[PDB]
Amino acid sequence: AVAFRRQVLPQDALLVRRVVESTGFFTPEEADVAQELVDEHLMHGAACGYHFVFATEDDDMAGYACYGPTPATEGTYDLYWIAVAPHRQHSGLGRALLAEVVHDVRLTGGRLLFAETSGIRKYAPTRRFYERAGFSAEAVLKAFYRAGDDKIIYRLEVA
Amino acid sequence: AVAFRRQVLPQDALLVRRVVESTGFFTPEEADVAQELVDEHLMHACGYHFVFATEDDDMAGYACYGPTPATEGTYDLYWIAVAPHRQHSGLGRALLAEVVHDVRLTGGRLLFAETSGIRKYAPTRRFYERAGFSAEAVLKAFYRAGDDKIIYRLEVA
Repeated sequence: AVAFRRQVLPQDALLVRRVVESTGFFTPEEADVAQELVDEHLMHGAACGYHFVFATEDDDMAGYACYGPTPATEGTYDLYWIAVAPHRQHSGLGRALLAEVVHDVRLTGGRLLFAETSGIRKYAPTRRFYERAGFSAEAVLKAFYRAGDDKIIYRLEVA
Repeated sequence: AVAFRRQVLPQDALLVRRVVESTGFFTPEEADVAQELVDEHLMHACGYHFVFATEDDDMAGYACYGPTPATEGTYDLYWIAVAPHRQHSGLGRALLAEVVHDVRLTGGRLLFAETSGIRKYAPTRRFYERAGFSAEAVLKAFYRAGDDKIIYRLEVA
């Protein structure tokens, strides 16, 4: 039984870091960012503009999604990432976490949810995930991250 | 007698707001944001840089830009604003040239700029187009219903 929680607790910053570290898609610098967002929500609240949906089983965090409203826009949101622990990864939890983010974005009047990823081979699964969830590749910024590493911007119309 | 400066002084937060106010293009809250960025630089480092254009004791214009997080050599041009008495005199292009020079010197590769596709932003669009930027992406209805975001790309090296 997976439970979805939106309230950020003090235990979360480190639990998120461990989730992020278990996936292999986060360099230490990226895992630092992942944890910092949880801490800023603890040191401010909703004010930081970072929202979370944590998937838990017992006292363990199976995975989570991080998202927020896009600055200077009306009804546009960014999905920062969905991270699931390796042992809960072929469980449909990723799609469940995205469904919850979409529910939340719809409730606050959102029209769009954007996700950005890399165009390299390693990110092929992530792109499939987004495409299977109904996101459409709307923009490609060539060599955005580095030579040969393009940024692909995926769009999901929510309303 | 135009000079270029990059050290953020306490006095600049208000001068920048005034450059933004002088144009008559932005809301008082948009001017608030511009002033806030200058102030946030003074208190930090904060991820962005400035190039101020000045004629005598007055700020004629400025540019605000910074490195794109999580990229190697990608930069974002946040804002370039020139006062009405500096408009159409090439100060905007000159400020953009300074940003591009500073970005190239830090080993930068790309400079992106973003604007709206609404009627009011046509001059901004033309300015970037005239400067060598190419429209690489359009995210439809991005800022609000019917207001698309155009992402402009400038290869600097």
